[PDB]
Amino acid sequence: NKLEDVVIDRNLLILGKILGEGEFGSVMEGNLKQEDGTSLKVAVKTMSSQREIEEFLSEAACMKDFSHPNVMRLLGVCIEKPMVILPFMKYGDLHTYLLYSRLETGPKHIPLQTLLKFMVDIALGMEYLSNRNFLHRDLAARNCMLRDDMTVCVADFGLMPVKWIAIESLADRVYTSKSDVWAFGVTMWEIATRGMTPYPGVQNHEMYDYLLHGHRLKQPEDCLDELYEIMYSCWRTDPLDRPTFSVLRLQLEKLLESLPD
Ligand SMILES: N#Cc1cccc(-n2cc(-c3n[nH]c4cc(Cl)c(N[C@@H]5CCNC5)cc34)cn2)c1
Repeated sequence: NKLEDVVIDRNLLILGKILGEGEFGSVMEGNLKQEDGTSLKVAVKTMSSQREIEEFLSEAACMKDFSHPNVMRLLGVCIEKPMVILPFMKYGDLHTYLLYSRLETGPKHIPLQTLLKFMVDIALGMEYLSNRNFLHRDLAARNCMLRDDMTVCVADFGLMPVKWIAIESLADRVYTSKSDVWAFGVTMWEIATRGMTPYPGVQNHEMYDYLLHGHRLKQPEDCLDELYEIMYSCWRTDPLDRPTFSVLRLQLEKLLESLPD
């Protein structure tokens, strides 16, 4: 109905350079002019009936009413394939941030307190979205962004990463919150391994069988048994046995409490 406020005129937007090309869309830098007269740096992510366009912009309306420190906000949508206008993060994605942390010019040895704080951030975000019954469908360290206060916020939620998908989705083609829990365990594995590609030595087409024989992601070298238990709880065969994002968040929070400053 009156939810046309999600639509923003193209005249208020000024596109720039390509910061990254995918296959389902591209991400460009841009400036957004506002009612205040000031302009902000924004990322514009590009992308057949009038019933699916409505669903895209309505779901977009829900995302526009979301407001959580660890969840990205939806600034708007232009219609010139559609274009999704979100805030701009100078520090970039956590995956590249960790891989850079392993290099000398980048960050220093990121301690387990900072890694765990990242995981707690993503846990609070995904839990916030779970309480509102919103599904991410694409959760990875590449899709988690770092903010100006060095906090991680979830992104790319709404409407291959096979190694991030759960068995029930690989087989029954059903996607629930527990599949997002699986993706959260894989993301924790990434943050602990600081950017290692999941399931080394196993190609993308062998995933299901590999998981159908009970083989999950192995424990990293420096990882702790508590962290690997938290990850392993997410990769269980039956979603009912998997923990919820609230329980996971509290677990990681207490584990971070027990560590020296
Ligand atoms: N050179 C370079 C360089 C340097 C610093 C930062 C960036 N940079 C920022 C963004 C970005 N700002 N706000 C976003 C919102 C979403 Cl939703 C997404 N989604 C992505 C699609 C899949 N992976 C995430 C990205 C952004 C993307 N690049 C580039």
